[PDB]
Amino acid sequence: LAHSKMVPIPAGVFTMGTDDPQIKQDGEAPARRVTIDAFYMDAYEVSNTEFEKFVNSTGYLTEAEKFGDSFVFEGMLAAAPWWLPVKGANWRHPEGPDSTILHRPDHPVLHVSWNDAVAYCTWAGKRLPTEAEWEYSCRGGLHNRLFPWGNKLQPKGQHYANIWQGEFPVTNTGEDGFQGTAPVDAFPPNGYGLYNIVGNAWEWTSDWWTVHHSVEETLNPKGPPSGKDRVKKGGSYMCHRSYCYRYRCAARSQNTPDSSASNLGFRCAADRLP
Ligand SMILES: *[C@@H]1O[C@H](CO)[C@@H](O[C@@H]2O[C@H](CO)[C@@H](O)[C@H](O)[C@H]2NC(C)=O)[C@H](O)[C@H]1NC(C)=O
Ligand SMILES: [Ca+2]
Ligand SMILES: [Ca+2]
Repeated sequence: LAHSKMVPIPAGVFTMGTDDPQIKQDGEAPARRVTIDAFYMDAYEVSNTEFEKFVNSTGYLTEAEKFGDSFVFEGMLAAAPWWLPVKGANWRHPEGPDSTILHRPDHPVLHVSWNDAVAYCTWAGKRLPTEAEWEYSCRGGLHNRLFPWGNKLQPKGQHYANIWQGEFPVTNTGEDGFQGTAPVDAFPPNGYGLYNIVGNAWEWTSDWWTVHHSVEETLNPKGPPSGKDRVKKGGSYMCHRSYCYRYRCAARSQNTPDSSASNLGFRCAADRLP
């Protein structure tokens, strides 16, 4: 296993957002041309094993552990009725105090806040990616496609990401092989070498959230200078076309930086190799 390995994301210009927004309220539009300097991106979401190395080294107590609760999806035992604040849910206990990560060491770490993610990435000699870096990386060298791999959800009849199949939120058929999370190295990589950049766990980025974007061309944009929520990208194992079509690279959502949930993790980026 090399679950902290990074890949080189090449310098380029790309179209961020879309002029065919699917969730207009989220500021998916307008499409805008963005230039990104070469940098490195983690191939994988940060796993439980990798986060444990951080905690072993630093003693870091996550925000969920200090608050004493975190959000858990009802189906696997609030923003929606299916999100419950569960006492004692945290990265080591993803569904509550009598769940464990011992059988899922290579799954993405969950119940990590934006602050927890920044602590980890900086400890590792890295940083969070910006939303633009994240989206560029997600798109994997393709232009104006829905998904990292193109426009078909199941190219060649194959599952390419861990999302929901069935009737959400009542029945997840596990058709794609995973009801909850999958190992961080599951499913094919995209054109840049990245795994589970859509689906599996949501991923924090460094940007403050806004829905107001200009069509002006930008270089290495960092998002707005202020805000209340940070941007998360990529969707999770919970997403479905019928409710929550958020497993597209252009999709975007937010949470307060001290938030945590059982479908939200992260990966790191770096200017140079650590
Ligand atoms: C985090 O630290 C724990 C505690 O030291 C590690 O677990 C121990 O590892 C030693 C050395 O391999 C084993 O002999 C013990 O059986 C383990 N003890 C316990 C309490 O589990 C753990 O391996 C470290 N985690 C990572 C990812 O490096
Ligand atoms: Ca699934
Ligand atoms: Ca993901």
